[PDB]
Amino acid sequence: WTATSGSCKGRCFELQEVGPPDCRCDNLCKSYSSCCHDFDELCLKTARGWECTKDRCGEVRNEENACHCSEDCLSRGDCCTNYQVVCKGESHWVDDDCEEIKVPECPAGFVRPPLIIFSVDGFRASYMKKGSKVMPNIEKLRSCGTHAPYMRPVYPTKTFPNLYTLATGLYPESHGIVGNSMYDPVFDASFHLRGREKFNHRWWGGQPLWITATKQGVRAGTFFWSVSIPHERRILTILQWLSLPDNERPSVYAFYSEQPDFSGHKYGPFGPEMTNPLREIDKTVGQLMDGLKQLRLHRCVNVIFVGDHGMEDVTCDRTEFLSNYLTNVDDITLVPGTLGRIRAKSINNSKYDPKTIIAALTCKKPDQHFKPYMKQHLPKRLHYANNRRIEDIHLLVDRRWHVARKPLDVYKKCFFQGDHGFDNKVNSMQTVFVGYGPTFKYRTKVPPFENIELYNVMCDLLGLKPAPNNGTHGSLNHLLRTNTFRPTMPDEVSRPNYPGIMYLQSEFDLGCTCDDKVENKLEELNKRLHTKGSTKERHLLYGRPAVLYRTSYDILYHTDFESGYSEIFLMPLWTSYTISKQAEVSSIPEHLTNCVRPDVRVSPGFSQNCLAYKNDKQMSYGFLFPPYLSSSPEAKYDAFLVTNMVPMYPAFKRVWAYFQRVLVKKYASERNGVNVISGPIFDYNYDGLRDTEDEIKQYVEGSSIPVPTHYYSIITSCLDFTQPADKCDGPLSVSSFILPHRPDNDESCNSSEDESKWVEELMKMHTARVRDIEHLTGLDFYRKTSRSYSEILTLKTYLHTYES
Ligand SMILES: *[C@@H]1O[C@H](CO)[C@@H](O[C@@H]2O[C@H](CO)[C@@H](O[C@@H]3O[C@H](CO[C@H]4O[C@H](CO[C@H]5O[C@H](CO)[C@@H](O)[C@H](O)[C@@H]5O)[C@@H](O)[C@H](O[C@H]5O[C@H](CO)[C@@H](O)[C@H](O)[C@@H]5O[C@H]5O[C@H](CO)[C@@H](O)[C@H](O)[C@@H]5O)[C@@H]4O)[C@@H](O)[C@H](O[C@H]4O[C@H](CO)[C@@H](O)[C@H](O)[C@@H]4O[C@H]4O[C@H](CO)[C@@H](O)[C@H](O)[C@@H]4O)[C@@H]3O)[C@H](O)[C@H]2NC(C)=O)[C@H](O)[C@H]1NC(C)=O
Ligand SMILES: O=C(CCc1ccc(OC(F)(F)F)cc1)N1C[C@@H]2CN(C(=O)c3ccc4[nH]nnc4c3)C[C@H]2C1
Ligand SMILES: [Ca+2]
Ligand SMILES: [Zn+2]
Ligand SMILES: [Zn+2]
Repeated sequence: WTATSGSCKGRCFELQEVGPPDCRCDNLCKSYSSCCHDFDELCLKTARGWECTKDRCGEVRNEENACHCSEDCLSRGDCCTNYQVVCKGESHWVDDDCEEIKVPECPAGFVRPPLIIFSVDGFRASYMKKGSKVMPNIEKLRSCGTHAPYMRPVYPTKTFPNLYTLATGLYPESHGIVGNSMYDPVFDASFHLRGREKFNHRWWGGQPLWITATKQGVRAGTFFWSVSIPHERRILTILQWLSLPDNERPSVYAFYSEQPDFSGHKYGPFGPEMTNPLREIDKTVGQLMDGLKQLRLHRCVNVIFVGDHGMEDVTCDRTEFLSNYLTNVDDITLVPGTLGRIRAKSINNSKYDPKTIIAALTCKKPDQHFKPYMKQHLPKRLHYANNRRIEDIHLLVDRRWHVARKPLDVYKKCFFQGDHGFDNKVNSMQTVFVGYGPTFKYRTKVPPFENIELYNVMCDLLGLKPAPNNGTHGSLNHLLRTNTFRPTMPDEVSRPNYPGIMYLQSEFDLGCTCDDKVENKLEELNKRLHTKGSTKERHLLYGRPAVLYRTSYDILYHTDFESGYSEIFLMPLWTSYTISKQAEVSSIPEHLTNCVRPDVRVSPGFSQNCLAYKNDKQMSYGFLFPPYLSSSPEAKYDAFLVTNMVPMYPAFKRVWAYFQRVLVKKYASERNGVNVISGPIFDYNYDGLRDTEDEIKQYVEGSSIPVPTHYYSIITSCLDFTQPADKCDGPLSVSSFILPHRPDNDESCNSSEDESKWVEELMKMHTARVRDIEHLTGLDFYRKTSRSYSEILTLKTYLHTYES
C-alpha cells in the first residue's frame, strides 16, 4: 500500500528514500507505483522545452517552466543548459579547443573532483570511429582524454549482468545476476524484466559503487532512472544536485541512456536509422558538458563515457530449433535467444537425463550454429558456472544466430534486425570506454581491457576502499594522472626444497622400464652443473613462480627445463623452459617410446608409478617438458623422468602432442623464441579457484595420482620481436590457454580429421589470462623482471583473443 496523499513540494528527486506507506519523490518512485499525487506537475515540468532562445533572456522567473533563462537561474542552479550561450555570449563546450587539465580547477567547497558516469546501452565499440562525424561532443571527450579502442564486457553480453558487473567489479556468477531472466531453485523464485520479483534485494549480490561510497561517507546520486523520465530532465536533475550545499551534495552520479540499444534491436547495428540515435546521445553529452561549464565544473569533474555491450546483426530466419534435435522437447525448459540454458520441466520426472540431451545436441547437423556444454566444460575465461542460477546445460550460440525450443515460440510470442548476448570475445559485442577529467591522462590511448577492472578505478577516483572484487587493483594505473594505488607483490607462503641425489635405482619399484643402460670428466662435471641449475637463467626468465599456499614441493633442475614438483599431488605444479627461434624438433627414438625413469632426487613414496597407468584402461600419460624439443640425445633422457609425467586421457594426448610437436616450434619461429610455463589445474568444484587435496574427485585407478581437470600453458616473448625471448630489454608479450582435460573430443566436430585442422581452433577458444591461471593454481608469476609492477599486472590481465 501507498497512501499517495502527501506532496512532493520542495522534495523533487530527493536523495533519501521515505519508507511505506508515505509517498515518494525520488527518481525510482514511478517503477514502484509510489509517487506522490503531484510528482508529474511539480517534478516533471515540460513547459517551453529544454533550450533558452533570444527572447527568454532575463525573463521574469516563472516556476512552471521546465528550465529557466531568468537572471537568478545560476543562483537557483536551474538554468537551461544552453543559457550562457544564448543569453550571455558564451561558447558551447564542444567549440572550445581542448587544453590539458594539469590540476583540478574546482570551486570553493569541493573536497574532491566529483565523478559522473555517463552510461549508454548497446554502444558498440566501432561506433566511436564510424559515427564520429555525427558525434562531435563524444569525439572531443575521446580525443582529449583517455580512451581504449574498445572495452571487453562480461558473459553473457546482456544488460543487467554487464551493468551490475560495472557497479561491483564482480563476474555474474559472483554477483548473482547471471541473465536478464533467472530461476533460483533454493528460493523457488523467478527473476524477469516484467514483474515485481526483480526488486527484491536477495537477487543482488556483492557491493555496488553507490553502497561502497555511502558506507565510507561519500554521498551518491541515485543511479537508476524510470524510462518515462526524459534524458533532458535526467541531465538537469544531476546538475541541480551539483548546486546543493557542500554537506548535502553527492560526489558520484550516473546518467543512463536506453539508446542506442533500443534502435539497434529494430534496425541492426549499422542500419541507416541508427545515425539519429547517435546524434541524440551526442546532444545529451553536449548538454551535460555545457551545464558543467556554467557551474564552473568542466575542469573539475571526472567523466566516464561507458557502454554495457555491443550489437550484432540477427534475424528471425537465423534460428535453430531444439525441436529439430530432441524427441522429448516437452520435458525441458529452455531460456532462449543469443544463449541457451536448459533444465528439466518437472522436478518429479526421473526420466530426465542431461547426458542424453547433450548427446542429441552434439555435432548433429553439418552447419549447426550452437554448441552444447555442461557448464563446468565452458571455456574458463567466461567464468560462467559457479552459481545455482546457471543451469547445468548451456548452449553457446554462434554470432548472428538464435536458439529456440519450437518454431511457434518465434512467430507467435520479422520484428528485429539486431541482438546481443554472445561470447564476450566476439568483436560485435565489444563496447566503449573514455575517461575525461583532471585525474585522467591527456590525449592518451590505452590498450583494450575488461569491464571487471573499472570498479577499482572508480573507487580510486573517489578515495574509496573497494570491496573484494575480480579486478586486479593496479592493472589500470596507466589510465590515471594521479590517485594511483601502489600494489605490492604477495608474499611467498611455501619455500621449496632443493634435493640432491638421495636414492639408489633399486629402491624403486614403479613397474617402469627404460633402455638407458647405454654409457670422462669432460662431459660429466658438466651434466652435474645442469642438475644444480647452471642453465636455469635460460629456462627461468622471470624468476620462480611463488607458491601462495602451504604445501611441500621441490625445485628440480635439468639442462632444458626447470620444475616445481609437488610431493602432495605427485607431479609438477609448473614446468618452465625456453625454446629459441633456432631450436630443432626431433622425434622420440624407437628404443625410447615407452621409457619412464625414476628420479633419484625424489623418494619412491612421493613418485608416480607405471603400473597404475597399465591397470587404468581409461588413462594414459604425457610429459610437461616435451621430449621432441630436447637439446641433445643425452638431454632427451631427462624428459622421461617420472617427475615430468602427468596423467592424460588418450583423446587429450592427441591435442597435447600436436601442441608440443608442432605449435611450440611455430610460436618460437614467429615470436623470436618463446618461454613456456606449463602444468596442471584441479578445479573439480568449478569455482575458478585451486582445489585442496581433500577435494579431488578422480584418481588414476588404484593410486593417489590425482587427475587434472585442465592443463595450462603461459607463452611469453619480447614485445619487440627483433629481440630474442631470452635477451629482452623491454615490455613482454604473452598468450595463454587453459585446455579442458577431457576423455573425448566431442567439443571438436572435425576431430576425426588431422590435428592440423582442429587442434589450434580448440586452443583459441580456451585462451586465458595469466591471472585466470593464478586463481586456479595459487601461483604468482613474473616475480623478477625489470618491469614496473603496474605494467606486469596489466600483462597478467591481457587476453589474446585472435579476433582480427
Ligand atoms: C571474484 O571475487 C569474489 C569476491 O572476492 C570471490 O568471491 C568470494 O570467494 C570466497 C571463496 O569462494 C567467498 O568466501 C566464503 O564466504 C562465506 C560467507 O560469505 C557470505 O558473506 C559475504 C560477505 O558479505 C558482507 O560484505 C561485507 C564485508 O566484505 C560485510 O560488511 C557485510 O555485512 C556483507 O554481508 C557475501 O558476499 C556472500 O554472498 C554470497 O551469497 C549471497 C546469497 O547466497 C549472494 O547474494 C552473493 O551473490 C554471494 O554469492 C556468490 O558467492 C557464494 C559463496 O559465498 C556462492 O556460493 C554463490 O554461488 C555466488 O557465486 C556470503 O553471504 C564463508 O561461509 C566461506 O567459508 C567456508 O569455507 C572456508 C574455507 O576457508 C571454511 O574453512 C569454512 O569453514 C567455511 O565452511 C563452511 O561451509 C562449507 C560450505 O557451505 C561447509 O561444507 C563446511 O562444513 C562449513 O560449514 C568462504 O569464506 C566469498 O563470499 C566470495 N564473495 C562473493 C561476493 O562472491 C571470487 O572467488 C572471485 N572469483 C574468482 C574466479 O577469482
Ligand atoms: O537505470 C538503469 C541503469 C542504471 C545504472 C547505470 C550505470 C550503472 O553502471 C555503473 F554502476 F557503473 F554506473 C549501473 C546502473 N536501468 C533501467 C533499464 C531498463 N532496461 C531495459 O529495459 C533493457 C534495456 C536494454 C535491453 N536489451 N535487451 N533487453 C533489454 C532491456 C535496462 C535498464 C538499466
Ligand atoms: Ca576449485
Ligand atoms: Zn544493454
Ligand atoms: Zn538490448
